[PDB]
Amino acid sequence: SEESQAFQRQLTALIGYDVTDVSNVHDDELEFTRRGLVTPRMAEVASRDPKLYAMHPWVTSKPLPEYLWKKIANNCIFIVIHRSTTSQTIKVSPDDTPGAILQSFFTKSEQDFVLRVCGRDEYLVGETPIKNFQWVRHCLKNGEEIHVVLDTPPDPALDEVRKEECDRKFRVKIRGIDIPVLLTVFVEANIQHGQQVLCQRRTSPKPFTEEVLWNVWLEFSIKIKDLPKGALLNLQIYCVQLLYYVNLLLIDHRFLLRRGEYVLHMWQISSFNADKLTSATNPDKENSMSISILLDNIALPVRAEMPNQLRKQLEAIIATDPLNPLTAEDKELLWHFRYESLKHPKAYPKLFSSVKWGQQEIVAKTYQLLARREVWDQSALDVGLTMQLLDCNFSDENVRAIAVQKLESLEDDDVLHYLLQLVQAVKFEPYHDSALARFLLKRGLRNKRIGHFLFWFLRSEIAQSRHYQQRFAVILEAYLRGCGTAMLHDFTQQVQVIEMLQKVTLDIKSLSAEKYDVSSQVISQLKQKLENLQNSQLPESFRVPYDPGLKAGALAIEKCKVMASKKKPLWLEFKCADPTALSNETIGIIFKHGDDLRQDMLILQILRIMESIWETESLDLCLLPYGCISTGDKIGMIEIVKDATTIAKIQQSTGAFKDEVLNHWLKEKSPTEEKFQAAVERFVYSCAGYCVATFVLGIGDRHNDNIMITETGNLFHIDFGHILGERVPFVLTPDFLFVMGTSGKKTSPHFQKFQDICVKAYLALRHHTNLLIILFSMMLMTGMPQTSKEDIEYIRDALTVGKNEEDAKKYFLDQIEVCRDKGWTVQFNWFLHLV
Ligand SMILES: C[C@H](NC(=O)c1c(N)nn2cccnc12)c1cc2cccc(C#Cc3cnn(C)c3)c2c(=O)n1-c1ccccc1
Repeated sequence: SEESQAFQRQLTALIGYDVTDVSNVHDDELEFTRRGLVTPRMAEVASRDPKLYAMHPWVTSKPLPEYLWKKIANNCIFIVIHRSTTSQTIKVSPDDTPGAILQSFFTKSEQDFVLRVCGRDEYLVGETPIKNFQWVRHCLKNGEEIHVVLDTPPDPALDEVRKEECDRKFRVKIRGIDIPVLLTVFVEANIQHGQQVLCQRRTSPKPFTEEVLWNVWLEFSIKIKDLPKGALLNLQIYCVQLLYYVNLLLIDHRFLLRRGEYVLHMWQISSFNADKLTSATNPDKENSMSISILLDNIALPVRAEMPNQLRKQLEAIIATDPLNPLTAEDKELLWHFRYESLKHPKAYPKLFSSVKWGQQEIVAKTYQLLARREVWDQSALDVGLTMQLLDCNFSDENVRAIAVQKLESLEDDDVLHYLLQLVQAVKFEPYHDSALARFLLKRGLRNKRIGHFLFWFLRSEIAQSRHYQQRFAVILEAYLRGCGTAMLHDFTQQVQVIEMLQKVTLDIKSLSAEKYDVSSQVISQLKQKLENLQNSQLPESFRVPYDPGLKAGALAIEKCKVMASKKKPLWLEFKCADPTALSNETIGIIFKHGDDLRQDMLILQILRIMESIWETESLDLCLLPYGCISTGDKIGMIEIVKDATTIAKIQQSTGAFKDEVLNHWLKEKSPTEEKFQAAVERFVYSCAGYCVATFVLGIGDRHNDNIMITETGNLFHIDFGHILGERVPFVLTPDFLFVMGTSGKKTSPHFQKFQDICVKAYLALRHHTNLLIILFSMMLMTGMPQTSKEDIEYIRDALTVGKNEEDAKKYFLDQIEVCRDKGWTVQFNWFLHLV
């Protein structure tokens, strides 16, 4: 069909990679996967409700927190409903549905009308009490009135989906290696299963020539039958240093033992990270190192009661943290008493890490154990635990599948919380098709909000990671074929605008080097390029990728500008295309090159999780995880927080610092004394929040230039990629303390409170130690370009694993005192080392 080839062309532009391309593939797993993902696509497409899908209501089954109960008048909530002009405030109890409140309204075609939010693509619809809608909870947190506009439901017609159309020892021959351009070298051959080396053979050393030929059989001690599925033949070249690596799945996607002539182009090194695991080969055929190999070698098809001191010992092991490495003794015990270990869900990661995966007999027994998982099946979903099983330590389908099963019960609100980290977790899958990928796919097709971010998270990786672009593309394509016509058009708009505004960000950066500030003619160039794009190619309105509720429209070219930090990022402002919008405040977007934003995304997604945790223990520390989306290599977009400045500028209104300046800025920006005291309170929460959060994540030691505050006193850290690219545990400088009214070594009402909020928040995180450890662990492995055990075991020390709550109270309070004793020392030292 000529239609499908235009559609397939249409798809490739949205993805930024061609899945039909067969240049860098030596098997058809990628094609097999595309075929495979039709069934679950079409199933989910078929079973999804037209109406609710179109309106995509954002709701939660969670309780309303205490702090939001206290913000309510008298079991009564004021909703303001709008026509084309006039409006009426309605009194409503939190437990009313959108239908019930609609019935109550018309008293003052009833089922032909829906309560849309004013200024947003956000509907308050469906059998959910008004309190359970996220937009309502946002309004209640902020203390803003809840404004809606009655109008027609969106047409499901628009979400139309296009109809689609041997006991033999294993051995490998190393032929040799080959590269055009450039010591002693050898080829190391590893058989791995969940970064666990089963056997290793090293080829004899030879001179480091462009073409090194061996023609040698590396014979292993593992039988062919004993190879487990998802076993990777890891080939690495050495010289005391590792230079190149490549992987080959010894067992393929059809359960067949891999055989035949292979020539694999290798990835160069820039110990462990996600990129090391990829079955993909280097696409750059001209520069890269190749290796030639040959494979010829066949499908893969009443208990006595525990002692006290053993159950003790077992329960000890299971209780410990995920980074706690298991002794051989621990694993033998876990395995021997596996049927008892199966009764404890929190043993599972450890228990499956105790399996000999190089023994068909043991693997088979392992599988008999998973058949009797009534305990797991009935266990309350533990997300942290479920993540552990999807990390790099487990490369077994069945094991990994029980984790994915447990995720099925996640509400859409919770999926979003974890979606980024769950996309990154695909890097740990051994095969392109996997229960995880299908889960992602299914949940995105079910809910347009999840679908939207999924698009951007996959695309983020497709556009830079050569190690994983092929896999993510196939998954993305799969989603795009099911999301519907209204979304397709949305994404096309979005991607065009993004690519447009990237060119400008890059082109403007070419015009002025890091060496000097903004030029007049460069500003003149800027405002012409925008004039040009607005008039020529900018669409009338596009959806904001970091906040898909909001639709941005026409540029405020007057209000646009460019900074001078040598990064030279843009600062764009747009009118909101929605005329029903309550305010005329712009939509502020910052476009920047030269900064890796994948890091920022992950840190922020963790912040959002830390807030969700705190909500469960009746706490809100006014964190501000702004919108941020990596769009390509070193390029992304950032949400501009309105009425916000940096702590640095406040101080400069060389390297001299005054403690009071911060306090005076708040007095200046608050009209009323009450609003000053409200903002001083917001500062104490937000400071404590960011103090705790950054301490746990090992990123507290920032420069003032990297910290900001809103005019309403909401402090919030920024530029997290910068840190991950004489010390203090976190920024709690003398100015921050002067707001609280304490100076030197003293104490006051707000400082005594600050400390109450810190510890409470800190100990709340410790209640989810295991979750944060795994998210943090995973962040390092999938977020950073280059990671080690020493790094990962920081969070262990920062969360003070295996301790009482009072030693932890002590620890953190000591950390406060360290900040005070140092004062300005560290802030000062940046200027000193700069200059
Ligand atoms: C660092 C600061 N960041 C934010 O404002 C901010 C926000 N609002 N949301 N957000 C979310 C994540 C990260 N950052 C943020 C910031 C960014 C920026 C980005 C692009 C261009 C310019 C500019 C400019 C300009 C124009 N003419 N002249 C003389 C300077 C700027 C800029 O001036 N500032 C800045 C503001 C106040 C004091 C010091 C610097």
